[PDB]
Amino acid sequence: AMNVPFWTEEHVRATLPERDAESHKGTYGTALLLAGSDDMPGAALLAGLGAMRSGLGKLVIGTSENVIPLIVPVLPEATYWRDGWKKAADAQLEETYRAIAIGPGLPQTESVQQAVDHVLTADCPVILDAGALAKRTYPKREGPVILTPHPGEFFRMTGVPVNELQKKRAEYAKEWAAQLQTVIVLKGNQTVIAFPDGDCWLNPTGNGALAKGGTGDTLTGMILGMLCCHEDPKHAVLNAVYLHGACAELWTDEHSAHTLLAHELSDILPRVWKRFE
Amino acid sequence: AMNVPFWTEEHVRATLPERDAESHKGTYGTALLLAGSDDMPGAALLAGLGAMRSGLGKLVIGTSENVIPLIVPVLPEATYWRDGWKKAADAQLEETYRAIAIGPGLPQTESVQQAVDHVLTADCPVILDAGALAKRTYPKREGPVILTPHPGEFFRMTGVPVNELQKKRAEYAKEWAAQLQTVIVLKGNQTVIAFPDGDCWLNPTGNGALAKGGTGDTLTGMILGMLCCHEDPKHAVLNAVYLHGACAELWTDEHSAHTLLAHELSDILPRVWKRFE
Amino acid sequence: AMNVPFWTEEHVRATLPERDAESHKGTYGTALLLAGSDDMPGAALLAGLGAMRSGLGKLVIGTSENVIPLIVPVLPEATYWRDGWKKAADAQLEETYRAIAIGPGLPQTESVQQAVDHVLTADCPVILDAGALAKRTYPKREGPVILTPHPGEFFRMTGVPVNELQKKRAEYAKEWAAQLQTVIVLKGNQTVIAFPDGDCWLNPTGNGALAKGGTGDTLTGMILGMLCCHEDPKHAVLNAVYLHGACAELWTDEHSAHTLLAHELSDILPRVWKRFE
Amino acid sequence: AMNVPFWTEEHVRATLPERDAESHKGTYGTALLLAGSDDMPGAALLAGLGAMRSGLGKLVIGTSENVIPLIVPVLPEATYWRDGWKKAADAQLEETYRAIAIGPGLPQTESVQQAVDHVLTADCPVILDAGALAKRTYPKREGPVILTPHPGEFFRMTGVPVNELQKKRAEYAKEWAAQLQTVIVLKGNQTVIAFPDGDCWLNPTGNGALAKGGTGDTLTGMILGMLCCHEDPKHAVLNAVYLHGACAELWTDEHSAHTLLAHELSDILPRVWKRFE
Ligand SMILES: [Mg+2]
Ligand SMILES: [Mg+2]
Ligand SMILES: [Mg+2]
Ligand SMILES: [Mg+2]
Repeated sequence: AMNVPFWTEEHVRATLPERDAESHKGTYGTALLLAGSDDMPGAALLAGLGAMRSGLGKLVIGTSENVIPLIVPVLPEATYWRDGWKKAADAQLEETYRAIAIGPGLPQTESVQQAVDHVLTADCPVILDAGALAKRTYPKREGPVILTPHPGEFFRMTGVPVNELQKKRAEYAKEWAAQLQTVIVLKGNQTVIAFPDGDCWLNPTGNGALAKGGTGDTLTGMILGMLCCHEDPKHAVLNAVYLHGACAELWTDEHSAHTLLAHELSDILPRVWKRFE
Repeated sequence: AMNVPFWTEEHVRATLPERDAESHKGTYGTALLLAGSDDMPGAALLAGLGAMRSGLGKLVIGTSENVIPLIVPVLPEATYWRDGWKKAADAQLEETYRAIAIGPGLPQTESVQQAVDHVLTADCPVILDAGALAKRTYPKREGPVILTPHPGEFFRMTGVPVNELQKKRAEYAKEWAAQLQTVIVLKGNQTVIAFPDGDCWLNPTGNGALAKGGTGDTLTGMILGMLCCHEDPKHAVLNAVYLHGACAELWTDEHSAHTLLAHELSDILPRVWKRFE
Repeated sequence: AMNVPFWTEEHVRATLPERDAESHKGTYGTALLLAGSDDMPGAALLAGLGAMRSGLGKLVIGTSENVIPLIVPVLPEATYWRDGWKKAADAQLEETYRAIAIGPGLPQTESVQQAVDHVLTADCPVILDAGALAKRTYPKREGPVILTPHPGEFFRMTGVPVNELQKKRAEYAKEWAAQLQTVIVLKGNQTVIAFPDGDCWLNPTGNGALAKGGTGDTLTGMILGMLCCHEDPKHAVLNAVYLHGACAELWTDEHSAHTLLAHELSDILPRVWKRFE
Repeated sequence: AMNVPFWTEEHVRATLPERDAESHKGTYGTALLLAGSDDMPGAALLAGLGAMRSGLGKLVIGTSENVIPLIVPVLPEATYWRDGWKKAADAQLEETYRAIAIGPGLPQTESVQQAVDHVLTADCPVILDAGALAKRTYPKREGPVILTPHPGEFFRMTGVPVNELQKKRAEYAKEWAAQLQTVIVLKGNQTVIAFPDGDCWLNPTGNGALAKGGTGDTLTGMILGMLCCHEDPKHAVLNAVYLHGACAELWTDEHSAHTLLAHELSDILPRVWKRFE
């Protein structure tokens, strides 16, 4: 009813970055991923793979010590900050990162919020997902804050019940992005990308193959990596959400939508991204 | 001699569910898999992969603590109930599941039967396989109980010797499904699917590539996932058994039947399922 | 100079077994693999994959406790006898196996020889490889003993120096198979398969892609599995050696011979075996 | 400005080795890889895969004890020297190796330099990378020393700031290869391969897909393996750098350059190498 525009293929093609011959990994930046706990380990692998697939230069995974050995054989290109998400509860980060994500596979605790508060004093874009999503406010800072809730997490954040939210998704997402002064990626069919400056878009890609555990962890990583290779973080978010959906669409050409596993979205992205170049 | 009908391709096509665009993982439900022990760990990975491939929304694996790290790198989309199958011996489940499977890679012990008794107080379909199969009776409850014995396990359950069973497979399977008031999937060439209401079918798919360790663990998971995406649990069982066999048939087109590994059935299912859509 | 015949494609085609529809995993038997130590773990994975790919019904891997978790994610279809190769030093096996292999990734110790002595009291074919190969004699027993030395191991076994061996490979292999009353698979280009009854063949397949660590561990497993699905153990050995080589030849059609990894031979076998059916 | 020639396809084709039918793994030699620490484990897997893909006969990985289990499931063909890189700080090597690499995933410490000093008393080519790169001099010895710095590591080695280095890359690389009497592979677009005898080449292959963590670890392993199968170590270095780049070029034919993971370069090398045969 607000006639929110779709972020279309033309917009993706016009905004995806080049990876020029005169580049080194420093050009594409170091991301930090604060994810994975002994109790929810897989989220770190999913987000890690998403991030490294998505154009960053280096990835540091601040996961629980016992999760590290589960990532290495699948993603030997990542490096680690041992118990990083826990350590971040106690002190500001000393290292400079191009972008930070926090939350996948983390519990919904006060200590995770202390880590969030410390990460927000860095000067870079920050993504909050999953256990890092809470009812709270955000400090004025350098760099966007990007929240990636599903409708239940949106309810947790705002008190808008899911059954009311789903009637006016873009209207609520826009209202709350403005109130919180954060980007809100409100997941679902026609995911809403609402910006604090009032810009808002709908995502046209994806299908029900995505309605399964782990696909949002993969998306968080994709956003994290795209923030490292796009100069404009708005375009990084929009392109990540778009390409994530497009990977599910490629899957369903020859595979049943009931059968996708989230990690495969990362495996598909190389060929899908090429098509938009 | 009872002229039991085959569950044919036409029946599969008519009964497989859609995965609509307006869906979220909640629509497709959360399964619980109680499987894998330090001594038989692989069954949990096989059943877990089968289940997540088969249309569920979320999977919780209640496996032994030491088995968790063996699953994560292969199936990072699963989450865990640490020592769940052991914990279930002591108390009713507090969480609501769309469907439950118990037994793959579990020992044939009294404690496993205590877990079975507790799981049966939930209101959902329950599958019993492998170490959860015993000579016993079943309480009247909400939701079907689905037993998946090979002939040796059927003997354990009923006292019908294997050499007598194999002469009259459907007759015995039907008699015992009625007596126990459980679904019985009696494995073998022309697997029998006998329902407590007296309906009975034969499975027409599969071949000797399936006669190797682990393929039944994969089937248990497939049934578990299909119970989450079919409204009619009878159709979930029949389609799982059918599609499982059809994956072996696709394998033998270009691969020797001596060489299949069970996990590959899960890897094949995406393309096989698409063909029946 | 002895004009030893090649075991040709025609012989392979004529002797490979069917996997009929009326089969269960019991038909194809349970193999035991005693392999892998904390210090040489990979051999157990290589031999395990080879064996399960090669037509057995079930595989029990008696490996060191710390090696088990390294196998599971890659070969979840195997089951385990925890510290089996060590336990076998102390007592006769209580379980019946269709075939047994011992040695890959095991140290060349007296305790490994005690395990060999205990395994030889079983009534089944037994393969000795790697650390199980020693200068020794063999008891009269039911079932063939199959030794799989490379030339250096042959020297260890017999005192024939490698430089003399390599001049008269089939003559030495035949002489020693007769003296020991064991099958000897003497590895190398034109691997020699010498039988204690004086039959002897050369293998015509393979290439230098096989001249890299691990390819013999894969072969041991292939022999183990083929012993489970062939009625004639002589044919199992000959076909395993043949098909192993044929997998390397398929690799070199589109890949450099310098670049093969042994586990890939197992991955290739499904398609190669189909061609000989 | 020095008109440094490219090491071209013609030069690669003319210098790559055969793998003849009359070969055994001994012909192709045993490499030692001293890499991977609890804090940087992935480098050992990347370099290990690179090395085993690159024509060696055997690989021993002297990595930290806790890293071993992370390598095995992916590279079961490798064997181990438990805590080898640490042990090498204390004593000369007792075993003979065809080639040695040290440094990927190792900290920049004095103990790593003690290991380097001990490895240099062996008579074989030695590669120093990553944490093994330091400001130092090198003893006259049998066998080349090959340093593989990125520009920041070159600065660490020489005191030439990166912004000055990048203006005159070949001039600085040549000057320092001569001064140190080491081979210097100075990474970047148009990687420089400078020899202590004053020969110098530019690498013409590669693209920005390589500007991501781990691709240099993969290169170190590729050089290590190629040193084992080339008689001329100069040609081994040049061909490794060339083929490494060529793998990235093959990737970008159908995949976005933003999306490559380093381990995939190893997976691509089999087909790329075949093309140059
Ligand atoms: Mg989520
Ligand atoms: Mg079973
Ligand atoms: Mg051997
Ligand atoms: Mg480096």
